[PDB]
Amino acid sequence: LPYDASKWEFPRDRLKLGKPLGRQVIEADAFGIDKTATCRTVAVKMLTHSEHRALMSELKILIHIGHHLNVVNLLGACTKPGGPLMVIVEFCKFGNLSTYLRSKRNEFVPYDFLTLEHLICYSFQVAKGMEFLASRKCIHRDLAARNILLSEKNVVKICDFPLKWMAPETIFDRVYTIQSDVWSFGVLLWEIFSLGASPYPGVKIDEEFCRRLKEGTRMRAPDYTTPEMYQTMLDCWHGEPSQRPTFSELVEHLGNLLQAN
Ligand SMILES: CCS(=O)(=O)c1ccc(OC)c(Nc2ncc(-c3cccc(-c4ccccn4)c3)o2)c1
Repeated sequence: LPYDASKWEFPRDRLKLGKPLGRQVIEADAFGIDKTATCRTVAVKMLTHSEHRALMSELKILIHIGHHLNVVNLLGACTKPGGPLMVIVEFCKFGNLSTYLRSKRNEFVPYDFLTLEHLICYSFQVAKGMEFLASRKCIHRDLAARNILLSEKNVVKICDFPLKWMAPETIFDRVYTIQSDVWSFGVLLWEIFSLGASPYPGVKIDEEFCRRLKEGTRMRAPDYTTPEMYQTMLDCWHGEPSQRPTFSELVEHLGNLLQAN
């Protein structure tokens, strides 16, 4: 796929590497990455042919997908010979949503505390992010609170780059579709309104779990849910993928719940 260096290429000498974020992804300070005379903290993914290929692929897909507030956006890349391949994306200061919500378990009240407004807001933003990804004809496949990051001003962003999150048709037919992401989104909702719990608490994930799931067994309401939010989870977990809401419908609906809240 093409790479427009004019548009995306960023000088390696304007990146100052910092602390690692994981397995390599590092914090860095980038000067002028948005064309203003500012220093900004960014996240850098860096590096076999196989692996060079995988990272370039990721870069070209981020370019193909393009920009939305509720995804972790591409900012630039260092691809020119004479240094490591580096893919530069937005840095999300508060880390992943699951770990963050767990840390606020004692700092939550329904109405620096989290509130229902915050949880419904995060839910709404992820749905908008997914509506966007669907319109670019993407499928996420691993839509989970650990893959949502929290940035400043309560902006949440989907990482675009586990049987407990999988739709029944995905387990039983290896099917990943956008409607199977809607199922996962329901599990993500549960994660939000449990403030970062693991889904299916105490339940062993075996052939019996899968059986009960195909049969219609579902998680009970999590501790901090509204009844409207639990109903939405049940809707996302419809056994017939075509009877699940679409992401556009979830955006409209969560927007109404948010606006009403
Ligand atoms: C790396 C684990 S994390 O996603 O929870 C995380 C932890 C701390 C963070 O900041 C203090 C962030 N912030 C962040 N901004 C961007 C990214 C990012 C971008 C691409 C890949 C990864 C990554 C690296 C290793 C494992 C999972 N994701 C993170 O992480 C994320």
